Amino acid sequence: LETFPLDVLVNTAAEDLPRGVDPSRKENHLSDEDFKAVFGMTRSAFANGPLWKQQNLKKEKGLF
Repeated sequence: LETFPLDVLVNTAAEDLPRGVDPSRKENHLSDEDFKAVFGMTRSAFANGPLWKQQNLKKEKGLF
């Protein structure tokens, strides 16, 4: 998957978001390094928790 810097991904102007980002799964488009820095858990731990908690966390991070 295409990865992008955090500032690009937390840009909430939809028209600006690069085509290569799933707007509903922005966390998938952080590098592994940035995923750890932003969330502090494995991708699996995040993805396998309930969607509401995923969304709540992403709102805090600017990634919802």
